[PDB]
Amino acid sequence: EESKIEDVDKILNDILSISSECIQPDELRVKLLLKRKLICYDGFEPSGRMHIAQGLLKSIIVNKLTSNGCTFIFWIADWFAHLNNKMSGDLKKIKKVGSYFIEVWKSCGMNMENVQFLWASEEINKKPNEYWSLVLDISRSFNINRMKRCLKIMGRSEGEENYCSQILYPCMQCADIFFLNVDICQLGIDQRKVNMLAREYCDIKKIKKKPVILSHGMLPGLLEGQEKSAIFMDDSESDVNRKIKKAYCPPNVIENNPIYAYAKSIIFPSYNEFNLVRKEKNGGDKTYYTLQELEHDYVNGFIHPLDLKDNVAMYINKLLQPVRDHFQNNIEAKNLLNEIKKYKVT
Amino acid sequence: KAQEESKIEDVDKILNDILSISSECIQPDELRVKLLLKRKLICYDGFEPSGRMHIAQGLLKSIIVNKLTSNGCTFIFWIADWFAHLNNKMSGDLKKIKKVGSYFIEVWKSCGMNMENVQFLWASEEINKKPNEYWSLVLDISRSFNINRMKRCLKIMGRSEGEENYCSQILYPCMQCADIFFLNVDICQLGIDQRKVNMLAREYCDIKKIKKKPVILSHGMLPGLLEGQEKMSKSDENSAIFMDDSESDVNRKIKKAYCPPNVIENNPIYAYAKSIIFPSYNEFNLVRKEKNGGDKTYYTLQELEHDYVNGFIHPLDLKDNVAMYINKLLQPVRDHFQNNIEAKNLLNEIKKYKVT
Ligand SMILES: Nc1ncnc2c1c(OC(F)F)nn2[C@@H]1O[C@H](COS(=O)(=O)NC(=O)[C@@H](N)Cc2ccc(O)cc2)[C@@H](O)[C@H]1O
Ligand SMILES: Nc1ncnc2c1c(OC(F)F)nn2[C@@H]1O[C@H](COS(=O)(=O)NC(=O)[C@@H](N)Cc2ccc(O)cc2)[C@@H](O)[C@H]1O
Ligand SMILES: [Cl-]
Ligand SMILES: [Cl-]
Ligand SMILES: [Mg+2]
Ligand SMILES: [Mg+2]
Repeated sequence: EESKIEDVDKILNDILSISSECIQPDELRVKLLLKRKLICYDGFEPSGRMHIAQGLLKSIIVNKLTSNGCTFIFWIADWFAHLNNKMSGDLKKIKKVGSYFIEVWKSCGMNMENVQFLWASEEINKKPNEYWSLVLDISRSFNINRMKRCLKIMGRSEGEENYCSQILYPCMQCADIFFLNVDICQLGIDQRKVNMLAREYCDIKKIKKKPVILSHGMLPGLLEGQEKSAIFMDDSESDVNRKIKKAYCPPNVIENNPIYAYAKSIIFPSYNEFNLVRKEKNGGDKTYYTLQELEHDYVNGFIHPLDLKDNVAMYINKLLQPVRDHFQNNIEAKNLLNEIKKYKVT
Repeated sequence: KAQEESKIEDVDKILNDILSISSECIQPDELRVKLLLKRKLICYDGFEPSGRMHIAQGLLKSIIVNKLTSNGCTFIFWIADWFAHLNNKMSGDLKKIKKVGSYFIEVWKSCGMNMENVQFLWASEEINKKPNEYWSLVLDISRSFNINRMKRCLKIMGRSEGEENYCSQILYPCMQCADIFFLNVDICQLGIDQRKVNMLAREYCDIKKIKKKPVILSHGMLPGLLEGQEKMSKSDENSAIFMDDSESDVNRKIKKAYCPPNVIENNPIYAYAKSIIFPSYNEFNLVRKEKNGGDKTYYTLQELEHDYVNGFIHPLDLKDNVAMYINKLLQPVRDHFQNNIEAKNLLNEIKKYKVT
């Protein structure tokens, strides 16, 4: 039993280090000690070009989970994007974007057996009685104001026009968790309200198989007053360099620093190091083997923001290269990327 | 002319008697245009299976359906089983709800309706046959209206703002609104308490620039037996005559019913004579002992209204005749549930449920 318990403890510690919040790691240990494959999932509204957090950052946690034997589902939330007034509600364009998402994921670390690309409308229509019965029962269990606390999962707020779709959307997202038999909800922190709703629903219905909530931190925006104007998976080297140099990067400050966050959350996990290239008069080249020294050097002003930007832009361009090469060589992926670049984001 | 004059003449007489069994028709101009089609018009009413059926949903409904089906319409009975589940009927138990729905169909099949142009559709069954079409409608309707506009439809569920409002009370009117388009309904023929969601569907047509808008042909609410009961309902105790009540129960309920002398306002006994008995028989034959003035036949409603308001018809005489005619109209239903052994046990089974 020793070797069986040793690895699970170090698995949990590596998971909790790359995850911002885990609702009860004690339950996660119970599921990690199961003689089966766990079901993890994340969901995505095909609303346009893919954010760097949904591709490069996503591959880091996904490969950590799948390499231990877990299955990770990519929930292509096409009906949710239509419900959330994305892509002018055109479901035809949404499915085009969804196909572009699969091509990006397959070229940035998710061309794997333990990854599944599931379309929301396709899977719901296969078992509609089961899915919609879930949605109905969930709506019967919570009041309006409790459901309006989940408005953040759509990028909305209670200060604007609150449409009935904003009540229906979280009922369906809560239903997906049971419909997909999810063990671990691996979504961003901005999704935790509806994730806490599914656990609350289990207590109401006396369901003992409660999903574990494993939230990953939100990558801040490139500009100043931003916490969630961004790097896209299709940006060329010229675009990444232009966006990084104009980005917000306050000296000695780590919070809401999108440049440091890219180095801490994407670059460092992907390389197990951070090679900072500088001129000698600015401190010279230095190889960082721990985030503790990187944080210390930036807070104390050892790393100037200009030097951090140039290295972050260089690393991001290295990580985006297999994506660029897939879209420049796979002609069917190129035409798919060229077509979705013609859409108005709503 | 020849055929043009005769054709336009029968359309206006079909329009005139349809509006007679109607409390409010949202745009009669639209209804006359609908009748100008050689195809059958699709009308529908929906029912939550939530226990015993009372006469407003059985006797009163058969009169309206017979008038529509004999005038070139097809009528759909929409068994709203999932809606009853969504509204916490029969303790939400979907198995009990489906048995009540089967009991409803047994009553309607023995109410004396022309079954050739009548269909019974289960919501859950039809939705699951075309779930992509149906739920796409629900989703698009939810995108079109805000929560405050949707909460104006709470009365279609018998709900109020003063109580805790669950999300089911937002999804319910979105689904009922979608039913109208899912069934390709030309005429929403429901009670007037349903008009808010019927107005929502017409507003949805204007949002989506849909030119085929449904006609709202609402019927009045049959009042309850006691004074002040504006609507007969099983949620209001002692207010209803049920389709399974015996002659003794009907007589006993009507004798204690509210029937103020010389006034028809808020008079439920007079309402049963007007909305149920008179349209069924096309006359009201008031039977009386010679001690009390002998029999008298009323061929129009005003003749009946005039004799009652001025005191020529005593309340007891009106109550005795209303009880007798209702007992006669319920007789084919009683015959079915006493001769059809399978229907009798079905009635016995649903009466063992607890109403919620
Ligand atoms: N800057 C950032 N940093 C770190 N993580 C980030 C972002 C970011 O930026 C953004 F604003 F564009 N998204 N995410 C994360 O990526 C994923 C998809 O995002 S989404 O398209 O918006 N879908 C939704 O929100 C969900 N309602 C869709 C959904 C629907 C049904 C389900 O059963 C499950 C999910 C979710 O996990 C998000 O948390
Ligand atoms: N006393 C009375 N006099 C005259 N008409 C009366 C009543 C009465 O009494 C009551 F309180 F018990 N109901 N009705 C009328 O009968 C019908 C069913 O009634 S219900 O079971 O409550 N279904 C609902 O309310 C609807 N949400 C169900 C529904 C769901 C989806 C649809 O696509 C369409 C409909 C509707 O037409 C009602 O208006
Ligand atoms: Cl199913
Ligand atoms: Cl379909
Ligand atoms: Mg795969
Ligand atoms: Mg038939």
